Amino acid sequence: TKKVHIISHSHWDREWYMAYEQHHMRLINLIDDLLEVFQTDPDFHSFHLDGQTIILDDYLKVRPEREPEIRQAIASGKLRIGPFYILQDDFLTSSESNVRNMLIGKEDCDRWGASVPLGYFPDTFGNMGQTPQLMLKAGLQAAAFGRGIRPTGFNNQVDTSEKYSSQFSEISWQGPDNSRILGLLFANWYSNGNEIPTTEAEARLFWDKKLADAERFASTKHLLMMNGCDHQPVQLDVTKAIALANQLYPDYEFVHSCFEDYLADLADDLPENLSTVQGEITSQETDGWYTLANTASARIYLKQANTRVSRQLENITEPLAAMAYEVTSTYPHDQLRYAWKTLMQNHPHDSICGCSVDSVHREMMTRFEKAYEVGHYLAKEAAKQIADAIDTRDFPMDSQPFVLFNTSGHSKTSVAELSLTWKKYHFGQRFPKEVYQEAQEYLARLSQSFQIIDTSGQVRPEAEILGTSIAFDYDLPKRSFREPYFAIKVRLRLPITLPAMSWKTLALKLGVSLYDDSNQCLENGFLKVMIQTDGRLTITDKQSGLIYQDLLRFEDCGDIGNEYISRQPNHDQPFYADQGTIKLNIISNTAQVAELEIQQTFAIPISADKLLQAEMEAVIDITERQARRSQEKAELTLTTLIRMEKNNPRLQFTTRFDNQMTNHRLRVLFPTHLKTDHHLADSIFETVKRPNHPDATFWKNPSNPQHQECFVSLFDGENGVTIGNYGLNEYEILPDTNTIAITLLRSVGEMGDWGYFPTPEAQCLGKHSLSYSFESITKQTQFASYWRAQEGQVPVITTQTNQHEGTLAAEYSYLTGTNDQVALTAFKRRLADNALITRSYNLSNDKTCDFSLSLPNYNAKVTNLLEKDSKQSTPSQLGKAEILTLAWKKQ
Amino acid sequence: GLEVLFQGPAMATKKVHIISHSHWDREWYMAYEQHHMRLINLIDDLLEVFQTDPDFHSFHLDGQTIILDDYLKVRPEREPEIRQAIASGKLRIGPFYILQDDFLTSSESNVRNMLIGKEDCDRWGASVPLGYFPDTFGNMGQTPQLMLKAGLQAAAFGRGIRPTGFNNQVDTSEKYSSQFSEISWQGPDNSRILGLLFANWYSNGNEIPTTEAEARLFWDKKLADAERFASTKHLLMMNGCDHQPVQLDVTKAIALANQLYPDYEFVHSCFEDYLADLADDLPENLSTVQGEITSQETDGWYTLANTASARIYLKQANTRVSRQLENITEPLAAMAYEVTSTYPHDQLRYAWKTLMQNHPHDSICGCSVDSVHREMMTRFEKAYEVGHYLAKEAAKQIADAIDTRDFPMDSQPFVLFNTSGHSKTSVAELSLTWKKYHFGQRFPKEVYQEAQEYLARLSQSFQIIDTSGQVRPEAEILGTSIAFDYDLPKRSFREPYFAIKVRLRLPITLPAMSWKTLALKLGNTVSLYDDSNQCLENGFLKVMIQTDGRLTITDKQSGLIYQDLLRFEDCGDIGNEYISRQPNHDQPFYADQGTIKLNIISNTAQVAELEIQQTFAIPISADKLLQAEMEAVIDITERQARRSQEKAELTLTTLIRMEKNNPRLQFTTRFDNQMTNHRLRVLFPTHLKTDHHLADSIFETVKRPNHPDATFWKNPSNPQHQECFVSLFDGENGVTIGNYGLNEYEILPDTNTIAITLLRSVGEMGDWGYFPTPEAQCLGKHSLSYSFESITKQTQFASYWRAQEGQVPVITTQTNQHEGTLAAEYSYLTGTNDQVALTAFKRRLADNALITRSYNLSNDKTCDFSLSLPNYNAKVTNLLEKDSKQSTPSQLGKAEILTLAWKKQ
Ligand SMILES: [Zn+2]
Ligand SMILES: [Zn+2]
Repeated sequence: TKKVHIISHSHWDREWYMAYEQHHMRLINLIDDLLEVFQTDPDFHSFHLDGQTIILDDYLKVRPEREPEIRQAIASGKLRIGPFYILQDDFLTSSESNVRNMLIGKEDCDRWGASVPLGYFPDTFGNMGQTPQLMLKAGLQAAAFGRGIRPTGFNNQVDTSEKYSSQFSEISWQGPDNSRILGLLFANWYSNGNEIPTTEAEARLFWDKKLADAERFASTKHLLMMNGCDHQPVQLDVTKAIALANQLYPDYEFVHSCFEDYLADLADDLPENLSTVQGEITSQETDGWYTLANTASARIYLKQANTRVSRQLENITEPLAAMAYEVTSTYPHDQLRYAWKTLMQNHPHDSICGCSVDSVHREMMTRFEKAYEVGHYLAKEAAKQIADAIDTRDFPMDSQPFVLFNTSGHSKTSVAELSLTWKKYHFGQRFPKEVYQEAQEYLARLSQSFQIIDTSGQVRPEAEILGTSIAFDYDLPKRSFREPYFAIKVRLRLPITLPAMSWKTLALKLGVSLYDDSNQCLENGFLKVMIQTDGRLTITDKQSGLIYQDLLRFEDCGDIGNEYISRQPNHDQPFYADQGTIKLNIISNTAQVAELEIQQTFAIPISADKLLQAEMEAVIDITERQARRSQEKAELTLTTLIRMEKNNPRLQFTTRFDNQMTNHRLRVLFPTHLKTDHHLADSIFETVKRPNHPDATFWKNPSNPQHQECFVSLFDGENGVTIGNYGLNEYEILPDTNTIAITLLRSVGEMGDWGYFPTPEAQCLGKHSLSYSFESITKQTQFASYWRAQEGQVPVITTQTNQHEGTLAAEYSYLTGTNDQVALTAFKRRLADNALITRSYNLSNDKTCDFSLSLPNYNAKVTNLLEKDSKQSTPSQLGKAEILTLAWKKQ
Repeated sequence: GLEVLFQGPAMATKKVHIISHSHWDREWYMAYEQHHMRLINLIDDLLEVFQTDPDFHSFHLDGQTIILDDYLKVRPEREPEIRQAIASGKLRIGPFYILQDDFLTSSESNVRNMLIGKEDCDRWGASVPLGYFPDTFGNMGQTPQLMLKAGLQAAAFGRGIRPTGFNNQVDTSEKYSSQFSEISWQGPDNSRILGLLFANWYSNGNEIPTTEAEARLFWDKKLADAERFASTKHLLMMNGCDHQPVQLDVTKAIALANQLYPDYEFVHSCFEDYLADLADDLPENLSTVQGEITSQETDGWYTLANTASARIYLKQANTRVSRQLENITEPLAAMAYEVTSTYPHDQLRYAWKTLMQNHPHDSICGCSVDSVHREMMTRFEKAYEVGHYLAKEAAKQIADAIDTRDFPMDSQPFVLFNTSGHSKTSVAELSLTWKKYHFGQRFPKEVYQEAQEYLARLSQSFQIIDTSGQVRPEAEILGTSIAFDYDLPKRSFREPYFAIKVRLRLPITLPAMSWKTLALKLGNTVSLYDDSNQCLENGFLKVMIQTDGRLTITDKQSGLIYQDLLRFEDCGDIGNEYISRQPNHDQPFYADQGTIKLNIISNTAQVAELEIQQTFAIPISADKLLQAEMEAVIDITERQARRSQEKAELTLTTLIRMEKNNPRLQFTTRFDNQMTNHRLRVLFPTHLKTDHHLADSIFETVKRPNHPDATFWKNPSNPQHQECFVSLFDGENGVTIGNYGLNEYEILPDTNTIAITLLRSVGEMGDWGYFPTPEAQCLGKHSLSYSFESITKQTQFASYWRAQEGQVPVITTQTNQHEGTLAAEYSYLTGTNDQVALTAFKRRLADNALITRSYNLSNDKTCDFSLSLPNYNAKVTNLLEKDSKQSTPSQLGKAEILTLAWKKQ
């Protein structure tokens, strides 16, 4: 005797094959229909709103007058909401974003008065390894998902060579930290109970199939029927359907249910023989063609923009505002929430994955700009608040003080690129022309040289003055009208080391190079970098002695696929930039920094052939496509700026070009020839270990694209390579040579999936600039290479202030006790009480480590990810893959 | 004390009304969010001062209710506090939603601003009885009528009137001079309102000192400045400025002022109180200003009229969304209500609020930074999508209720709608779905093959029939194809299919606000263009394409001949987003002097499409000096920059479309702009003998001189604003040029040439600093649409509504064979008049009455008003849709705007 739980739902992709507003208007219809059916049908139990609270906001933005009816429907349990804000892509949103989704989701649920105790990942294109820890520490003990695993027959014997097979639709999901949750697999998809018939003959055919399908995998008598699908209207006659089903099947108890009741029933009946699945679930034991992993390189410009806003909020704005609270006794919670919600409107999977129509991705760019602007405003305000409260009296009156901040979790060594204001010539009531000329005359008369001093008056000899100029600028005072002026600007380079979460005040006053042109060699204490005749690099590690030849190869291939899936044409042969025309240009060359440009011009097919258009129009599966690249070629010019800094082991690259070719992919390759069968990728709160070969038992796709956050690394036990990136979230390991391949551009012409949706802007025509890095590592520098790749995305922050008394010291470290193996991801304050919150995680899944983090004259208390206090004592060590959130209060 | 037993004369006092405010441009020299965060600071400071200073009376929130929404979007928890501040009168709000540019927003948009503003004010429970135009770059001539019929009797404005003292003889030739800062503003319909001029700007009372020495200097100047122009003892001191923070110590400043000046009563005041005091003390008669205020009597350099051609792509987008909402979505939904008993009020409000977020003057004027205008494009898309969804739904609701049983089962019915206020004759360009091959559980490829085989085996021809089964022989089948498509049912899952699509043109005439049902089925002479002659000819016009690509057009009715029409002129522009400046000694480049080629696109008896293509070399940019002049904030009039020596080829392609029974010749000019700091115009030399011209303006065809005022004007150019058209008419014959979002024109008076601006490319914002705006160069592809019609006395007014309604295509939708309550052919209104424009056809929120709005296309003559909706009775309402007690007129007064509510009989 089975219990058949019918859960009515709609999987509501916020924006996808139509612009947001087209989906939005149909969402109004859905909720209108729900509110009406709650009135006309007393037996309609509930409706699951797809796990995302944003739906409620979207509805009320159009029908604000319906707020009381919405609140009532939630209060009665007829609308089952959240527990998330949006339904993300796990891998393409930042580690912090994965938590903020839950923080905002919970805030919304608390406001409405109800939640659903189920992490909801119905459609997610691969599931992060840390889902179990992320759920447990967000007050959730279960997650439901539809992708990444294929249920083996609940029928078959043990064997168990298949790591990602499951007997049942219920699993014990274990993460790298040993956290365990219930994994509820939609084994028959989230549409298995869609459109239940209300007439006998049709109902019989439907239920005989559906019951058998669910029983094939159920570990209990509780069968889950998901009554909904993508943008599915509510089934208005579902009560009639359920009543019929009960009449037709005396041995089955059909009930209109909800996820909370379903989990309750499961809890009572779950057996002890659930399959365990360990870590990330990314379709490892499939044919590899439909992982949709190539969303990582769809519209890379979106991922770059996301990275910029994420770093702004997490690593600049929040840390500065957290510290500024000392001065102001306030922290901008409302403005930050507004910025975070704006950013996360770009985090629904179809949005960030770049797998929607053109209109959707144009709208996303605007959202990125808005969230950035808010974060940028708040960061500048916080930095000023601190600087204006620093005791800057040690600097002479004929100097211009400025404060430099490292807002990251470890020591930051860099050559900071600065533009400081030396003098302001205000417009007043004069003609701007007169004021401009006065500034010109000051510079014409200037005979002294600009210098950088510390509080002791000591000159920093390593600073390099690059030039002076006049530039219009303005100030916006808090208590008076705008103030326009011409500024005398001083452009300079400043080598500096700043400890974690620290500031240093300096001031501007009046008072053998790295590159060898005869050798075409960039050299510092760490690396010797030989630019080859073909533009590729030979890099020698000066500590280990290891030599890497033919690094930095640019590779252009055909792509006849879509926004989800890359497909190289049959017989595709790459075009290599190094086989074209090579030119070298020195941009700068001092003892502190060298910048070299390597330029290649090579001919590539301008497009795909005409067959592609026919194959897309006919909705031909990507694996069957016969289209090739065009015969006609055009010259593509790549320019890569290589930046070496004196005391920096990390070599920085920026590759720029104007893309005027369609249906192709550009990658940069780093062949390592390292002896190892695995690699390490920056994933959501974990450095996840992955095989270099996909599983040859199941895998058919000639490629194995994988997701990364800030870096990917190969390491043989003593030596290795770490490649960092900025918003370049797709990599591949080429196992024959252990080459790291980073995707810089992927251009396609259609969305893909269920139909033909032309997306010409997915071709990514126009200018691009991609940044990435190389570091050669040893056992001793491995973990530092990982936080450098993460924290290297965040520049030294500067702000100017005058000479004044102050309550703050001119240099200060807000925290101490850094560990190479311990990443810092959050430094913020708590909404409830303004307590300082930190979040750290173990960069290893294999080893515990010391946890030394300390904020001077604060005590730490352990919280969960939602920043609610736990009973756990503060550890002195981190477990494998542990994510530790701490609230800090004055001693 | 001693004055009581030895009394002297009772002395008069002045009353100094200090109104604290902030003029809050929503977005401008920074992105919206940068201004938005500072707005949070302003309101935060305000709420704090209300709690700490009992003497702080009120703050004027810049006449725009959007500010409240913007604040609460960030601090939704402050709603109770905001409500209490409004209820107590400490925050003075609206009466508008936003502060628009008048001329660059649609006629209806100018009303919707007031409708939404009033709605917001009603929700909050307070308003301010003052139309608010503090900074508007030109004030529309209908402001007095628009205010009165939205229940407002006063408007405040800052630009375009020169107040003279009470010490000098008024000069009667100065139409835009005033004696005082208070005027009677009289509109073309004879409506009068109180005009409140910011004679000393809206910043005259900014940052009032709180220390005696400085306060003396301040007030000695400010009092004299205000008294100079005040008609009463009541002096207006505006305590604020652009993005000005609240003056937290204004109470102290007012207290000090009261101590220092015994003869002056300083009070922390508000506009409502100021207007009440004026009602008591205003003289019975004030200087009259008649009509539009556009800075006619100035040097013409700082009118900011060239905002009309800044980022023309914005104006085109705005026109598209405005037509979508006003003339497609609203009319369809209004009619669909008869079938469904529901109308999408909430969704329409959302669409309108979204669109009007692009209507603040700095937004729509194109005079902000690059980030702002990128954000605006997203808002236009959003508003359009909402309107487009609702129109499609409404058309389907109507079609599904039509009795389509007269059509045979082997045919595909479709309904054609004219959603405009007059008869619509056009050649509809259609793509109909003949058959659908659903995916089901098959591989799409197999379904695709089945559709292909169907088309391959097709032996019959497609035809269009009516309800009597009669074939329409004028219809032209252009082709058939297979296209992926999908349906989104109300009650089930998406339905993908391959559709057999039939592409065709259908000449059709549809009465005003009407539909007609036809069907597609299968069944069994002299072209308009003569290539030997290079001549397009119908019954109205003979159009000879000259060897140089300009046109010679002969009006076949009147015999008049116009040579050398359609000249494309490229000039330099070394100005900014506000002001166009041609360099010293600039010589135009003409496309007709380049390489000319001609291409026949289509040519039948019903339609001919010709492309004239010119390639001509123009300077790629301004010279190197312009950058230095921008960087040093050199005034545009003093700039010495010229165009670059280096040139590149610019290719223009203009598609000319002539239709058989259409007097209006349609033009679409396209090109890829890759040159900076230039202006492209199209010229129509008329040589018509007339000293005035007529432009489509806000609910009026405004009359303007062809020469600017030489007593004052120094600018060599005289750019003017237009909505849908501009016209020259000599009393018997004329020319009407229509446009689609090309809102800047100029009349060149020596030849009476109508010049339409197609592109203006500049590299900085302008105004108070150097704000580089590379995207204001408008690089990339452009497509501009406009029209020519030759008119007589008998066709003048029809040429005007054709230019307006010709922006709106015939609407179509398909439906199957079914019973229905609606007739297959129906006219929803009758009693059209060439002289009466229809601008609104919508429903009212309160009771779903059908609202119509019409206006008189003449400022000079009355006309009959015949509008009738069968099955309905009308009563007169104001612009805000509030019933009046006025009887329905049978005539329209000069420039009258008439709003009616219709209810079933
Ligand atoms: Zn989805
Ligand atoms: Zn303004």
